[PDB]
Amino acid sequence: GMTEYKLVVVGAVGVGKSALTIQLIQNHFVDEYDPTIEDCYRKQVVIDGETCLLDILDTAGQEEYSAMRDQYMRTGEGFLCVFAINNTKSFEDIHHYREQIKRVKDSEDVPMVLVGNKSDLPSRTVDTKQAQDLARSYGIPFIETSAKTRQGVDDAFYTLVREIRKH
Ligand SMILES: Nc1nc2c(ncn2[C@@H]2O[C@H](COP(=O)(O)OP(=O)(O)O)[C@@H](O)[C@H]2O)c(=O)[nH]1
Ligand SMILES: C[C@]1(c2nc(-c3ccc(N)cc3)no2)CCCc2sc(N)c(C#N)c21
Ligand SMILES: *SCc1nc2ccccc2[nH]1
Ligand SMILES: [Mg+2]
Repeated sequence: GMTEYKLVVVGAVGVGKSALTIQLIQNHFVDEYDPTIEDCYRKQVVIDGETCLLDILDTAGQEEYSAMRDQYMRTGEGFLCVFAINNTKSFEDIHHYREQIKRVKDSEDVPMVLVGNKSDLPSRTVDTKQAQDLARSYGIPFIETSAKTRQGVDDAFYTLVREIRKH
């Protein structure tokens, strides 16, 4: 029976969650993609010699702490916590996203990967060392990515699948 992996891509609006997901599924960089549209994607892949189905939720829209929104995010098995390396607030917001995940999953060891997106941009404001240290404190991997060039994209999602398998 082919295993399905439910991944949820989270992070501040504009960090590149939609661009990262479309790059993984369709292998192209979409410049303009409505910031309010939330959608699901599927991709069958082989990871470490095992065929599996990725079911990815590309989150969007306003902040909502309803019983229903909490139960929907509770269905996620692994979370890609994305920030943009050229926006310090998106990086500081990561503390909030992790605490919300920890709260709804009622667990301190939820499969998760920290992702620094837009590594193609020269206007960096978040130091790789600062991100690596935050990831160490949480005990999770840190993958730098660029949805524009495809740097680290397969690596970000496949790393999250491996975190779920071990868990
Ligand atoms: N240079 C660069 N721009 C990116 C990258 N990823 C996303 N963008 C741009 O950042 C903006 C927001 O991307 P989007 O995927 O809509 O972000 P979301 O709100 O997190 O889904 C768009 O103009 C994208 O083209 C990246 O890795 N590099
Ligand atoms: C999706 C997510 C979340 N989104 C936000 C957020 C913050 C600010 C803005 N502007 C937009 C969204 N903070 O956490 C993370 C995963 C776990 C849960 S549980 C739940 N009810 C969530 C919601 N909403 C969440
Ligand atoms: S829209 C189908 C769907 N719902 C999800 C929740 C969490 C992770 C992936 C998902 N896909
Ligand atoms: Mg989006």
